[PDB]
Amino acid sequence: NTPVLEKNNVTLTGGGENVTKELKDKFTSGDFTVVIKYNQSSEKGLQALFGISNSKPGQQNSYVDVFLRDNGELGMEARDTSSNKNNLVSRPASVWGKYKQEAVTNTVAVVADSVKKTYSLYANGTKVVEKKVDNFLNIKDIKGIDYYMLGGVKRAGKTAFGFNGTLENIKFFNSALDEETVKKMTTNAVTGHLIYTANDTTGSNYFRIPVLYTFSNGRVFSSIDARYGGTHDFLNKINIATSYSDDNGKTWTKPKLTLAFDDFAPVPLEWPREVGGRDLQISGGATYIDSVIVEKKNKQVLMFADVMPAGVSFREATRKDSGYKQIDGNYYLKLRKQGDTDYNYTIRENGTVYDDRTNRPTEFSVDKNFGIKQNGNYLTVEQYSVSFEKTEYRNGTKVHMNIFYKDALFKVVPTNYIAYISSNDHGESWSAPTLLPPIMGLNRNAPYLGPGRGIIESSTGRILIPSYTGKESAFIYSDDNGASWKVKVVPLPSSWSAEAQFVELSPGVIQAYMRTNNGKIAYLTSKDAGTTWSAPEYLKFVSNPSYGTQLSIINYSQLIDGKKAVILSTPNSTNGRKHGQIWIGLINDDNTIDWRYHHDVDYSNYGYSYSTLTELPNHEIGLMFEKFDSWSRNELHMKNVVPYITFKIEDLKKN
Ligand SMILES: CC(=O)N[C@H]1[C@H]([C@H](O)[C@H](O)CO)O[C@@](O)(C(=O)O)C[C@@H]1O
Repeated sequence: NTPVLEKNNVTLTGGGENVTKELKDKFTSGDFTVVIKYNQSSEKGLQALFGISNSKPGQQNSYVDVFLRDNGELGMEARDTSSNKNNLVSRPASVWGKYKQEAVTNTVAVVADSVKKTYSLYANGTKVVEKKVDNFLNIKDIKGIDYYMLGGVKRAGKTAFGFNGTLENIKFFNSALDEETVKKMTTNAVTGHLIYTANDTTGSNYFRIPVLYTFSNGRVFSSIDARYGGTHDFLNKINIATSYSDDNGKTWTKPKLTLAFDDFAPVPLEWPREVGGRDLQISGGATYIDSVIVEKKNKQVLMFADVMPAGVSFREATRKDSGYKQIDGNYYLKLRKQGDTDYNYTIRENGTVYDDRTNRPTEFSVDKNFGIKQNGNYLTVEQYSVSFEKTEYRNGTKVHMNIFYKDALFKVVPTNYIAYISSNDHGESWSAPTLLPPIMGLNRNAPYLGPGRGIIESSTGRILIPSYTGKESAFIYSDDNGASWKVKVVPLPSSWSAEAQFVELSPGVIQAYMRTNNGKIAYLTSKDAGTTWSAPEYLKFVSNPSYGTQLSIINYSQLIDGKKAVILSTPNSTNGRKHGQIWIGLINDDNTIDWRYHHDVDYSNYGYSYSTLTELPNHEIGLMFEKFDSWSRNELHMKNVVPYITFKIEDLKKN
C-alpha cells in the first residue's frame, strides 16, 4: 500500500491548496482512500479537508469531498452534475474540536470501493460509517474531473467549504485499503480516551450513562450501561459493566459484567442507524439500567440499579402496584404462576415460594439471583438470540429460569424495581442483588434512580440515594448504615424527570441539583440532613431545552481560592444536548455558592449528554461523558462515543 501523494504541515485559512498537477492521472481504477491527520483553527461552517472536482462553470455539483461540520460530524459527498446523482454518507459526533485550550489532532479517512459499491469513513480508530449505495460514484464516474484541492472544493472557479486549520499529514491512495489497515492508520491520542469500547469484554457495541467514583483506598471506579440492542433506553437488553483504575485513571481494567441477566447472551449486534430501522428494539429481555454508587463509612461499596422485567418499558410498567404483598407485618415479593390471572404466591424466608391461598410453602424456591428452583434443582428456559436478515429466536442454550423473564413459570408484577449489591473489596467482587422493599408504598411502583453517586451526610452519617417518580423527588435514605431504607418524597412543581445529585455545603446542610421540564437546573436545599426540603431555586447561567439532561455535581476535597468548592458538569444549550461545561462553585459562609469559574468542554455545537465527575486521588478531576446528543433520533446507535478525560483545577479555571 503506497501513497500516490503525501503532503505535510499545510496551514490554511479558507484559501486551500491546488494539487492538480500531482494528482491528475493518478486514479486509474477510480477507487480511492484518503487519510487525513488534521486540526482545526476555527470549527465554524462546513469545511472540506480535500475536494476533487470539475471546476468549470455549470459543473458545481460534480465533486467528491470529505467534510467536517461545526458539530463534529464527519461526512463525504460524491456527486455528478449531468446525471443528478448525489451521494452523502456521514456520522454525527465523529471528531473532536478542542481540548484544554488547543485544537485537537484527529485522523480520519474515507474509502471508496467500486466493487462493493461502498463508502466508508473512519475517525480516530473507529469505522464510523459504512454504506452500500445504488448510485455509487468514484472519481472516474464523475464527468470532467479537472481540479484536485486540499482544504476546499473548487466549484465554478471559486473555492467552497474552505478549511481552517493545519493538515498535519494527508495521504492519497488510488485504491480501497482494507478495514484493519485504515483503523490502525487513524488510531491516535483520541482513541486512548475510551474506557469501554465497542465489542470489548462486555460484548456490547454500545454504552450510555457513565458513572465515576473514587474510593477511600485511591481506586477510581467506573460503571456504565452496556446497551446491546443499540442505545435505546427501552426496549433493550442492558447490563451494568464496570472497570477500574489503580493509577489515577491512567490505566483501566478490562470491563466486567457486574449486573446482568442471561435470557439473552451478551453479544455484539450491528444496530441499524437508517431511519427505517433505528426504531427497531430488542423486545423480550430483562434489564438492569441507571447505576448509582456510594461508599459507606465502613468502606463497603454499594451500587444500586433499576431492574426491568422482560417486556416492561418505563412507559408500560403498572404504576399502581409495588410488586409486593404485606403478610403479618413483613413485605414479600408477589408472583403469578403461568395460567393464573391473580398473583397467588409470595417469596418468603430462604427464598421459599408460598401459596398465599393456603399459607403453606410450595416445593419451589427462588435463589439469590432470582433463579427458580423446584425441589432444590434449577428450572431452565431457552436463551434468546437476535438476527438481522429483525428476528428474535431461541438458540438451544439453557439458562436458569428467572422470575424476571418472559418464559418464567413464576413471574413478578410487570413493573420497575430497584436492586442493590455490595462489595467488601472495593468493587472486585459483589454480593447477589437485594431488591429494595416497597418504600413508596404497596400500591405504587418503585422510583427511578438518578444516575451517578449517592452521598454520606457527614454530620448524621445518613446514606442518601437520589431518585424520582415523574412528579416528585424520592430521596431514598438509611439511618442505620444501610441495613434498612426509607424515603423522603418531595412534591415538585411539575413533571420533571428529576435525575438528581447531592452536595454538602456544611454540616447538616445539603443541596439536590436536578433536571427539570422547564429548561433550567433546579436545586433544593435541606438544613436537616435531608429530612425537609426548601422550595426549588434555579441556576441562572444554564439554559437547556425543556426535556433536560442529567447532570453531575460533586464535592471537591481541596480549597479553591481559600474556599470549599463544588464542581458541576452539564450541557448548556437550548439547541440540544450540546456545549458541555464544567463549573466551579465556591461556598460562602452563608451557604450560597459563588459560581466563579467555568470551562467549556469542546466547541459549543459539539454533543454533550450525560456526564459524571470524580475527584482523583491526586486531586485532579476525572470526567466521563456521552460525547453526542443522546436525545436526538439522528445520533442513536453510535459506537465509541463515551470518552474519559482528566483535568487539573487550573484547566477548569480557563474560559
Ligand atoms: C455537505 C453538505 O451538506 N453539502 C450540501 C451543501 C451545503 O449545505 C452548503 O451549506 C451550501 O453549499 O448545499 C448544497 O445545496 C450545495 O451547495 O450544492 C447541497 C450539498 O449536498
